[PDB]
Order: sequence, then C-alpha cells, then structure tokens
Amino acid sequence: SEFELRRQACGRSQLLKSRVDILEVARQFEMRINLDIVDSMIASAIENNKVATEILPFEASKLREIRKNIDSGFYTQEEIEVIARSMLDDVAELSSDYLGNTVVQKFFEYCSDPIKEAMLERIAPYLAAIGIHKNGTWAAQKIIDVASTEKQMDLIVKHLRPYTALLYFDQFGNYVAQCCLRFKYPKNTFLFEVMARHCCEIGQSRFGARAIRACLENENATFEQQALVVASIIINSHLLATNSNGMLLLTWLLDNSFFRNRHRLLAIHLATHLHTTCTHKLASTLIFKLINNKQEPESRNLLLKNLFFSEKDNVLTYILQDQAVGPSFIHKVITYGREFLAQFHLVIKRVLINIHAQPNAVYCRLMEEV
Amino acid sequence: SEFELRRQACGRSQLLKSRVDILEVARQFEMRINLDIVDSMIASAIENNKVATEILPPVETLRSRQFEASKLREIRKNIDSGFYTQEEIEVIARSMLDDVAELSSDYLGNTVVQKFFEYCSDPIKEAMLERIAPYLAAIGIHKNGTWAAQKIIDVASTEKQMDLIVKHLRPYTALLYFDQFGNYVAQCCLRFKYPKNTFLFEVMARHCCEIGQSRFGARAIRACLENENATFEQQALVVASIIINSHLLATNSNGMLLLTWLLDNSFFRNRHRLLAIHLATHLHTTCTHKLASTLIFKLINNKQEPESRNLLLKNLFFSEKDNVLTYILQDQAVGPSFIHKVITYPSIGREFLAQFHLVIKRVLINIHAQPNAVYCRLMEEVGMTS
RNA sequence: UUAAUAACUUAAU
Ligand SMILES: [Mg+2]
Repeated sequence: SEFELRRQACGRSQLLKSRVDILEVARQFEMRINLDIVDSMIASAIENNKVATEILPFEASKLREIRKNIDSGFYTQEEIEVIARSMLDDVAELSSDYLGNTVVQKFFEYCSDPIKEAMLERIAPYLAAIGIHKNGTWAAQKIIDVASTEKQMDLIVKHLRPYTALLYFDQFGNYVAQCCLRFKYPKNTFLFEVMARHCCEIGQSRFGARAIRACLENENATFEQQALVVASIIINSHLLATNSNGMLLLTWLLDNSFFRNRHRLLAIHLATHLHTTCTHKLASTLIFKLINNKQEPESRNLLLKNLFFSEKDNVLTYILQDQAVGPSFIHKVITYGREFLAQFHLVIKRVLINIHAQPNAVYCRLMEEV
Repeated sequence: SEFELRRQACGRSQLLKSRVDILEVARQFEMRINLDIVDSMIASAIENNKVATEILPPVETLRSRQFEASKLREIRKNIDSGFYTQEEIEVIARSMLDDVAELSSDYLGNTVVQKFFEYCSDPIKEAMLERIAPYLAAIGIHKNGTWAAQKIIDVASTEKQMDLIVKHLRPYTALLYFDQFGNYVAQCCLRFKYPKNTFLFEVMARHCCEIGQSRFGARAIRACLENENATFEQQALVVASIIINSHLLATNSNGMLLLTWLLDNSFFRNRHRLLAIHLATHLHTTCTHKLASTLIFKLINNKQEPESRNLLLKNLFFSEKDNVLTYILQDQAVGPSFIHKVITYPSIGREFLAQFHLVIKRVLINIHAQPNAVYCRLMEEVGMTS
C-alpha cells in the first residue's frame, strides 16, 4: 500500500518513542491542556493496534421508481421501512451502486433509527470500502452525517478504525474520515489517535496532510485533541519538512494557528536536526523562517548557538560540506549585526579551510563575505 | 450608474431636438431610401421610452453546489455521448424550469442550458425562454452567461422566441452596447431581420452619443451598419444620427472611429459636405479639443471638397462679434496651435489670408493676449510683434 | 478587425 511505503520511510511511530516528550510539549504549550486526557489518548493510540493493510470490498428501473416515489412523498415512513428491511441482504452492495447509492442515502434520511441501525449493521464492515468508492462515498458520508444514536456511531467507529490511516490517503476517504468529527469527544478521538500515531506517514500524503489541517481547524476538535496532533507535528517536523505536503502542515502550524510558543517549541526541536534540515532544499527554507523571525528571539538565539558554536563545529562542517543547499543557506542566514557578524565570520572561515573548499560557483559569495 | 455619466457628458439626445434635421440628412444620402420609413423609426424610437438604468442578475438561491455540479456534468456527458433521446433531454429540461435562469450564468450550467436550446423542440425552448427572458440581458453581460445568451438568440427559430427576446432586451439595449460581452449579445439579434431587429437601430439612433463614445458600443455600431441584415433605412437612420452627433463623437477616439469609418465608406453621398455643415455650428468645442480639431483640420485641407472648407472657414473667422474665434484663441493647449496651423498651409490664397490675419489680430488685442509661448508665433504672423 | 468560458487551491455520482 501507500501506507506500507511511507511507514518504511518513517520508522517506528514517534508517538511510541516519545510518549513523555509529547506530554511535555503539550504541557509546555502554556495553554492549560489536561494531560490525563492527552495521555489516555496516547494510551488508546497504543492500545488500538488494528491497522489495515488494504481496504477490502433490483435492476435500474426498479431502483429509480423507489427513489422517484420517495422524492414524491408517495411513501409513508413505515412503507419505506418495509422496503428497506426487505433489502438488508443487498444494502451493502447497493451502497456502491451508481443508482443504489442514491437509494441507500434516501433510506438513511427517512427511516427511523432502529432500521438505520439494521442497515448500518450490514454496511459497517464495508463502510471504509464504500467510503473510497466514487459513487459509494456519497452514501458513506450520508450514513455518517445522519448517525444519530450511540449505537450507530460506535458501529461506524468500530469498523472504520482499522482503515482510518488508509482513508486519509484517499481522495474521497479523507472526507469520509472528517465526517466522523461530528461524533464529538470521546467518539471522534480515534481520528486524532491515528493522526498523532501516523503523523509522519499521513502528513506526507497529498490528501492526509490537507485532511489533518481540516481536522485541526474543525470546531469539534478539543484542545487536547489539537494539542496531541500538533505536538506530534512538532516532534515530526524534521521529517515533515523534507517534502512539500509535510511542509504544508508546518507552514499551517506557524501561521494559521493560535498555539502559544509554537515557534519556540518548533525551533527547540529542530535544533537537534540542523545538519539534515539545513542541507535539504525545502527544510532549510523553514529553518531560515525560524531565525529570520525577529519577534521570536529565543528561537533565533538557540538556533544560532546550535548552528555556529557547536560541539566541535561538526554541525557547521556538515552543512558547509554539502554542495547544493548548505553554503547558500549559511551565506543567507548571515546576510540579512556588525560585531556579531564578525564572530560568525570567524567560525565560517575555519570550516572552509578544513573543508579544503574551492572558490567555484558554490563558494563564491560566502568566501567574499568572510 | 455608469450609464448616468455617459448621458451627463452627452446632454439630451440630438435625435429629439433635430427630428427634422435627421430627415434632412437622410434625403441627401441618395440611395433607395424610403423616407417615410425613416420617420416612423424615429417615431418608434421616441415612443418606446422604457429604458433601464441598470442590469440586475437573477436572484441567487442556496444550492448544494457539488451535488448540483455532478448532476450537470453527467447531463452534459450523456448528451455529448448521444445516450439521450430528444424526449429524455426535454424531460430533464422541463424538470429544471425553476432553475434554468440561475444556471444560465453558471460555469457548468451555461454549457447545459446551451445544449437544451440546441436539442429541445420549440415548445420546450419557449418554456425555458419564458423563465430566462427577463434576465437575458443580465446573463448576456456575464462572462459565462453570455455564451448561453448568444446561443439562445442564435437558435431563436420561432416568432414567439424572437418577440420574447426583443421584448425583454429592449429596456437594456443601450446597456448591452456598453458591455464587452453584451454588445455581441445585441448584435446576435441582427439575425431577426427587418422589422424585428429595428429596436437595435432605434436605440443606436437615440443614444448614438453615449454608445458611439464607448469602446464597445462604437465598434458594435460599426458592426451593425456593416451587417447584411441592416436595411438602407436602418443604415441611414443611424448614419444620419452619427452626423448630427459628430461634434460629440469627435472628442474621443471611439466616436472618431465612427466618423473616420463614415468618411472612408464612400457609400453615403455628400458625407464630407453634410459632415462639415453640421460641424460648422460647433467650432467652439471642436477647434479647442485635441482630437476633434484634427478632424476639422482635415475637413479644410481636403482640396477635393472645396465647398466644405469654405463653409468651415466663413464660420471660423467671420462670426458675430468674433465669439467663435475668441473662444478658440482664449484656449491655451489647442486653440492657438490650430489657428496657426490653418494659416500656414498653402491652400488658402492671399486675399482671404489677409482677411483672416486682420480678425486674429483684432481678437488677440481684444483678448489682451500676452506674447508668451502661446501667442508669440501667431502674433508675429499678423503684425503685433517681430 | 472589441471579443470572451468560472471559481477552487484536496474533492467527487
Ligand atoms: Mg482544484
């Protein structure tokens, strides 16, 4: 699957490793986030290990008349329910039918809850498969959108949870996932558990990253749910910054977010990954945004210490030994003080000597600046 | 509105005042013109006074736009695939009569409404048109809807359809000519032929000033006059209206395009003579305007039209108490430069040249014009200084 | 000789 490929390129979940670091970041937001709620979600995130590999899956005239008579008000609610109960053996197959999907929709709009629960009991094991179907997705979102009882939501949550990651990857399934935000806490929690645990894999997909943004901006996400996923975004920022989709989440985090200390906490974490981020074409752009920001001095200060005044200049050496990104980054960073500027000038000159750096197109500007 | 500004810079219509002068210009056009038809057009032009100030779109309702988009995509997809009967199309169209007016301006709906008029039979077209006609003008000036409005007009096959279009477009006709898209919507009605397309020429004659001064209306007038469905009476009505508005058209490049078209047309006889006769009574504004004076200068320099340059020069220099020349030489940026250019042109003579020199000398003295950069060159030409 | 198809910025029958 696409999940298998990104799971291989992400390693073990940062939520598994840094359960205590995530709890601290959520605490260190200074937003009064209840840690017991956050930890229990990390608990249920680790508890629920069922993760799916793939998603596994009455002629035209007769269906049209059913839909025609329902739209015409020609039916009683009890008359619709007799029809529905007589099609339970087929209602799952119909949910993906180009005509059946419109009928199953009408069935859920008008039947009473016990019949909706009877239909859903036959559909639930296929809801994720219907959810990614071009036709079926209209029925699956309608089913979730009209889920009114507790028995209905639990059935949807139970049979969607193993496929929640795979849904975020899908052009239609990620909207099906978002439909579950209606359930509110605690039923919609499974969405944020999956987003936090697989923030690396989901964040690197074209749809999942955009669906994460949507979930975090949703009015039914509690602060704790937001804090859990955002903290996961932060401790994965060194991985998300390496591709455009992950960068979208980080861009969203810096700009369109109300989280206090997000800039500082993001910089603090990225300071231990300066060699890889500042040598990557896209990640270096973010590292510069964190330093160039004048209103975040603690970030720029900690980022500059780890950048130039390192254990043995190994951080600065790695960056300047890179060809396509490294030296351009360091030259920029400095060319935007005067006493402080010469102090950085001193450290750059030492590394370029030990690099044996030639003054070709890579080192023209930087060698002149120091 | 933007219409209010064009009429304020035009004044009241020259068609109302000079109803008999237009009839005069129509005669001296030669041609096979039935003169009585022209006057009855000026009559219908003045009777029909219901003119709209603005163009209002159909009120927008609330739609689940993505369920609506999928529906329209499939309708267009199945029509293009021939999977639909003409009856199946008409069933769908009849179910959307409450919606065709608002859909006509939609990015997708406009393509579907087009197909509906291409494929439905005439009763269903008339049924759709009865819902769309009061907004056709609005649809007509929409960047999307104009494709649907022009289609509806181009496929108007019955008399009931043309009359509906003419009925519900006439109040907005002037507004359509002003619009970058609506002016093509108005031209689509030229297909209707005489006498149904006459409303286009009535509006062009009454509002010749406002329309002829606009980038799109002036070019639309030129297109209508060159259209194969414009009778000689319709051409003469509008061209004569252009002549009696020449002093206003000559003040911008769009109206000047109409006058340059008329002169280079060579189909209307006595165009140069009739144009100069009218422009001789408006020498104050033309000879002081940057662009209009260019035309007046061309009308005199033309040696092959001697009668025109004689009437122009008599009214230029020999006016009551010198008020025409006074106004021109009182102007700074255009006036004096024009008179000097008229003098220093070897086509006047010498008996008349001294007569012109006398009056200009008298005006500049009675103006108390100083010999600065404006009047230095001209003052030496008549005496004054050296 | 003035022409011209919307927005969205992850949607879709
Ligand atoms: Mg798009």
